[PDB]
Parts: sequence; C-alpha cells; structure tokens
Amino acid sequence: SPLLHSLVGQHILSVQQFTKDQMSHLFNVAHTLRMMVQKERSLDILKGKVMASMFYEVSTRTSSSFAAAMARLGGAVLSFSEATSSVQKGESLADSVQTMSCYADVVVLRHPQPGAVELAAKHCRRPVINAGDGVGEHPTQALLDIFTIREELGTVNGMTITMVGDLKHGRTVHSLACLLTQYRVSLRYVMPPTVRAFVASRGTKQEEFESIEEALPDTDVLYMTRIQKERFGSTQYEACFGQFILTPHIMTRAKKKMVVMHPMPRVNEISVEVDSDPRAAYFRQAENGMYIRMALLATVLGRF
Amino acid sequence: HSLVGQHILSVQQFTKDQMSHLFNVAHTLRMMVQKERSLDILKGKVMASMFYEVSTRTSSSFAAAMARLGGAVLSFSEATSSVQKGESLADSVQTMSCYADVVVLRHPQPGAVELAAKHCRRPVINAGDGVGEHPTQALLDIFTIREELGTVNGMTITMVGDLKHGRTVHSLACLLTQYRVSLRYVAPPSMPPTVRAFVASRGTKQEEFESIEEALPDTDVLYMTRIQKERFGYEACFGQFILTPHIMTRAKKKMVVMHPMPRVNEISVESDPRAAYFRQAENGMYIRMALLATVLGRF
Amino acid sequence: LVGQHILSVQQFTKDQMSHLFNVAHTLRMMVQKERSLDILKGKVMASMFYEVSTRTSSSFAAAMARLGGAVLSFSEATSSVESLADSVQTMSCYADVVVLRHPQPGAVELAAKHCRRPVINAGDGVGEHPTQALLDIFTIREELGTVNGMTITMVGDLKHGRTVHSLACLLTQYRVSLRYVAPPSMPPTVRAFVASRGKQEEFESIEEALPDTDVLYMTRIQKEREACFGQFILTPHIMTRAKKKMVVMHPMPRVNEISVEVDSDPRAAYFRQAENGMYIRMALLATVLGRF
Repeated sequence: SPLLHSLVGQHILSVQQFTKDQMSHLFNVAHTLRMMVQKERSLDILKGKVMASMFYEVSTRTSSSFAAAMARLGGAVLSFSEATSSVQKGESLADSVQTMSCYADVVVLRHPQPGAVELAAKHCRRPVINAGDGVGEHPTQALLDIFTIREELGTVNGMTITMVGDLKHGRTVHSLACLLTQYRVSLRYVMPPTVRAFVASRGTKQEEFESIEEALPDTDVLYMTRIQKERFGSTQYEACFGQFILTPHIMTRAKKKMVVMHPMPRVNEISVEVDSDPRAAYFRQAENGMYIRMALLATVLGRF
Repeated sequence: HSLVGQHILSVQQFTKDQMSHLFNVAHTLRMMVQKERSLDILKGKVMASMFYEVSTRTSSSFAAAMARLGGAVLSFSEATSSVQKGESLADSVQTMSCYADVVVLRHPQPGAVELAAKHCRRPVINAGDGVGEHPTQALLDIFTIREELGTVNGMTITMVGDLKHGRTVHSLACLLTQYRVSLRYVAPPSMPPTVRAFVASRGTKQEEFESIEEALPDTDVLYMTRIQKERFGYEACFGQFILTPHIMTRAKKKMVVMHPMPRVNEISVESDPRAAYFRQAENGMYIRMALLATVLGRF
Repeated sequence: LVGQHILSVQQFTKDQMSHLFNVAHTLRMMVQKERSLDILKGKVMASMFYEVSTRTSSSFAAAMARLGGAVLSFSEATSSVESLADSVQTMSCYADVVVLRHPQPGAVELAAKHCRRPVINAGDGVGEHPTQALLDIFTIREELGTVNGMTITMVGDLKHGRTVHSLACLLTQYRVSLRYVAPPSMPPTVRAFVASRGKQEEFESIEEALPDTDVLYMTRIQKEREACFGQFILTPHIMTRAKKKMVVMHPMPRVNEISVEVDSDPRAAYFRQAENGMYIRMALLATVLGRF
C-alpha cells in the first residue's frame, strides 16, 4: 500500500479496487509474462510460494487457468476438495480458509453464498483473490475480458459492446459491465435494473435490443452468455431459445472488425460451427486469462 | 540420528535426541523459507498421498511441505481410483510405491496402515489409523509446546474434551512421557483406561478434573478436543468442556491453548496471544518438511 | 512424434519403439543416479480421465513431475460438466499435451481430432491402449533379453479385454508364438488381422499351456456371464511347472487371479511392469513435446 502501483498483499474481492494505470500495468505484465513463455524463459518467480485453491462452486476454467498460472511461474497448488475435507467433520469455512492460510501464501476462493467470500477474506493472514461470489463479482473475469477486448480490437475506448443472453442472473456481466465504465464505450444489452443505475451515471450508453440480428451492425464486441432453458418464460420459451444464439448464418450481418466473446461455459448458444471463424475470440479469451492470473498472482505476491 | 528409509507408524520409535534434531531441522527449514532460500532438497523425489479418512490439515501441510522442498505430490483420489473397479489396498499402495519415493497413508480401519506399510518397497509415514496412533500430530504438538513456552519439561498439560475416542491424544499423551510434565484430564464421564496404564506407570502424573474452570489455574498447556455429541445418550457436557474468552481470564498468562483441529463450538472464536491453535497448524508443515526431508536422506 | 497425437497402436514402428525404449532406459538411469531433469520444465500436462483409474494417470503424473513439468488435476465431477471437446480444447488452452481416457466409442478420436495440442490415448471404447502395449514390451524385452522368439501365454477373460488387443496386435512386429487361455465365453473380431502376418493356439488352462511359455500375461476375469475362475488363476503351486527363464505379467488391477503369495517370486514381473510404464510416459511425453 505504497507509492507507484502495487497490490502487494491486497485482497482482490471486487472490481471497484482497480484503476486504469493499474490494469494497463496489469496488462503490460501479462504480455511480458506471456512472451517469456512463448520463447521459454525460466520463471522461478513464485518458486517456493504456494497457492491454496478453494472452490465451492463447480468450475474448470478459472481454477485451471489459476492452476496453470501458478504452476508456470514456478509455484505449487493445493488441491482443496471440500467433498473430501474436514467440512465432512463440521468445521467453519473461515476455520478452513484460515487453516489453509497457514500452508499457503495466496488464496483463490469461489463461493456461491451471499458474500461467504468477503467474510473469509475479511480475516485472513494471507491474501484472497475472488473468483466468484453470490453478489456476482468476478474481477479476474472482468479483468481478462478487457485484454481480449483491447488485444483483439486495438484499443478499448470507442467500442460498442453487445452483451447477449440471460443477464439477470449473470454474475460475470456485472463484473465487466461496471468496470467497462473506465473506458469510452456504448453498452448495448440483449439485465439487473438495480446496478444498471451505477453505469448510466457516468454516461456509459445503455440501450435494450430485440435480438442480435438488430443490435449487431454497430457492434465491436459480442459478449455472449449461457441462458438456462429451465428458468425461462413458461410454455411458449421457444424463439428466445433460438434468438439469443449466434449461428454462423447470423455472423454474416456482423461487423468484420469485431470480435465475439464468451466467458464460458457454453452449450448450444454459440453454434459449434462458429468455432472456426477468425472473429471468434472466445477460446483465446480462455487462454488469455491464464496470463491475467500470472499477471495478478505474481504481482499480488510481490515477485513482480 | 537418522530415519533414512524407516517407516513412521507409531510414536514408540522416536527418541529425544531424534526429536530435538527433528525440531532443530524444522526451525532451520522454517527460517530458510522466512528469508526465502531455495530448497532443491526433494527436487525430483515424489510423494504419494493416500488418505481414506476425511482430512484437510495433515494432507495439506504434507502437500505444502513436499512442494516447499522442491518435490511433487500424487493426488490419489480413491473415489476415482481402481477401487471403483475394486483392487487391493496393498495392491494400490504398492502400485503407488512404484511411482513415488515416500508415502503418507491415512486409514481408519484397525491396522490397514501397519499392513500396507509392512510390505512396501518405499517408506510409509502414518497420518492416522484405528489402533490408534498419529506420530506427526504428536510430533508437532511438541514443537508448539516447546516453542510456545520455552521448554517442555515442567509443564502441566490440561487435555480437555471427549478423550475416549480421541486418536490424537493417545499419540501425544503417551509420548509426553519423554518429559517431566503433570498430565491433567478433562472428560465427560463416558481418557481410555487402556493406554493410560502406560503413561502414569512412569510417574507422569495423571489426575481427573470436573471441568476447565477448576483444572486451569495450574495449566501450562490447554489441549482441546472435539467432543462428538454422537454418543451422549449433557449441554453441561457441551458448555463445560468449552473455552469461551470469558473462561480464559482465570487462565495462566504464561500458558498456551492448543487444538489439533478440526473444531466447531468448543473454542469460542475470540485476539489472544495465548491462542496457539492456529500457529499449531502452521508448525506441522515444518515437522513434515523436518520429517519428509530426513525420511528421504536429503537431510 | 513431435506434435503427433497418440491414439492407436497402429502408428508405431519398430525403429520408433526401440528409440522410444532407448529413451526410457536413459531417462530411468538418470533418475537412478539422480540427475536433474529440467526437460519439461515450464510445459504443462492436462490430465483428463472419465474412466476410473490409478495406474496410467499416476505413472503419467509421476512421469510429468519427474521431467520437471506440472499436471492439471481435471476432476469432471467438479468441472463445468458443456461439450467434451469444449473442455478438452479449453484445457488445450492451459496445457501443452493431453492424456485423455474415455470409455465411449471414439469420444477420444473426436476430442483428439481437433485439438491445438497433442493427445495421448490412455483408453477408449474400441479397446486401444498404446501406452500399456508400449510398456508391456519393455518388460518383455527387459525381462527376457529379447522379444523375438518368445511364446506368449495370455490368460484370463480376453473377450472384453481392452489391454490384450493393444499388445496382442502390436506383438506382430516380432517373431513370437501367441497362445491363448480363456473361458469359452480372445474376440474373434480383431483376430482377422493377428494371424495374417503369421502362431495362435487355444489352450484348456495354464497347467497345459505353461511348459513352452516365455510370458504369462494374466487378466482380470468377470464373474458375470467357478472352475473358469480357479483354472485361470496362478497359485504358487502352479508356478512350479512353469519355465525358469520366464516371466509373468499383469497390466493390473487384479484381485484373486494371481495368488497374493505369488508376489515374492523373481519370475514375478507384474509390479516392475507398473514401474516401467512411468518411463514409457517419460519416454513418450518428453519426445511428444520436443524436449527429447
């Protein structure tokens, strides 16, 4: 908590704590860490430090990337399977989280419950990096979604952002959508009216649209999301199954200097034949997170 | 002083010259980490983790420990193992003995561990059995006791909670007999009067007490334990063998309270430099580094 | 093989395997003397197993960890389980190889098919298990001096047998007499090609087929379709009518087919078999990643 930019020791719990000078740095780290790997430069950076993974939701992208990330800088990772943990013996979450805070130097916690994370973070001898909460924050996702947006399109400022799919529940879209307000972008929606109020305050446009087929011609980023059939309209359900879907047939009325993103997981929303399409940056999105974590973990531990 | 290759199955096999060394290793390994010195000690060697009880303190520490000296660890999940195709425990344990250089096995069954250990091309470090030992726990409980209070000899030790089932308390309570300490016991009428014949034989004083509120004024270590109201057949049993921060005011100031963990409602959460149960957990990691490293000949 | 997928045993040559073996010994002997192996330092392996195992994956884990690499513990149970490809490719973002094991007919071929990164089979529904077959050879070669000339008694339930179709076929790169021991219930499907390249004969039990046996390859049965269980069993009492210059193997797991008191027997190479896989993976992984 000193001069220059530095998170050294800082917890990483909400996206509110990031600045633009920090993120650009945070991005400048990732490219540099990436490029070391691309050429095979030794990374004894977090050699000897340890990361404690704690995930109570079901994931295999955040955690994996986090695992690859830690393992790439030289560090090690504590598999924590709650299923096979002393929780099957009645122990507090803090009790565990702190216990693990004894054997590790950072923490990566992911909990669905409303703010089980804030709590566990609150008192911790060691730092905690959010990966999910019940309140919907996901700074690492939001964080990585930017590099994609910046890398993919040259700059961030000016872009118009079509966020598509079920957004109400959407816990990733509150993380990015809000943070996007550090840039000059027009937000389109295809959403929780409660925290839509913070965004529009700072002038960040906000307009609702019928489907992709209409909102797409002025689109610089097509941010997609899993819907969930179960929990939809009611009897009727049908077209909204098909509308908020990106087939390769839709993608023909889409800008050519544009990129479509997905946090993932997905199922049938983005048509499998949309895989092989340069404008398809949803898989590279997954790849680039690994470097935010290396960009983050490494910094959050003072080794960069 | 050397266990190189030795199995680590019961607490009976430790000497005082060994443990002091075993402790002198831990501090030295600790202090390397505190400064950030490279530890290519068990670089290359591999540890095979095999746990059939539900834990996340012994195994984790063990994981951190191995990972810190440079080694790697085999995540062995029986759930996803050929057990679901159904093969012998030895079969597996030996199989894993093909891919690793040590082993850390934890089994509830009476002497599933002794067996698996018995025949093994590679060494096995106990972490729990049915019959009913836990040398690494006992081992680490000492450094806490020694580190926390200056010396081990002279201390009076209040072990509180359900002790009958207690598989950690038979590991330390016995071993404590290598020192000059007065053992006190606090239990719901329901310590196993089987293993107890051995400790008091050697004059390691042993006396029963009503609760903490009586046995605490002459207490150097308050060793706490999870009850298990799953054999109550008694909310005084609940609330008596409990350490609130309000009880802690009639407790010595040159004293420390320990817990192997896990816990639930027995110790009030609540900001007491006398609270060495979390640092207890931290200090195990270094027994394992102190042990694993030695048990593998790299120190 | 640099970049090559490893999906069926059809893609191996004898000059490749012998190299593939010459690597394993060399990698082994570095470990025996404790030589540093920064070989796959910085690369990452993504483990993806949908069957229940703890020998292939472990060996694979030890193997990767020994050359300096790291391993992605992928537990489908705690995973987004989205498409299998979706995942397999996703993991292909975070790793440099892949070790996939799927029971389904050709879930593996598929996932492999499109992958930015290489995939090393460990099991499929078609029954192909190149790493096992691969391994089973070094044992056969190491244990008996050479591979050519040996007569191979494969015993147990062979019909379902997914490991025996990996080795039995590949064995055809050598001059060996294949013998078979089964409960009347080997699949006469792949056998269209085994005897094409030239010996195969059926036998009543071990007690008859054993006197001209150089390798006694054993297998878990399936009480699920008695003498058919005690016959195709190797007690220590049977082992006395068995050649002295001969070795008995098992892919494992086992239960009661090989009598526990057959463990401590210098003709017993089924445990060393397990040990020697670790080095095919180091022999393979390392090569498959261009660091050797």
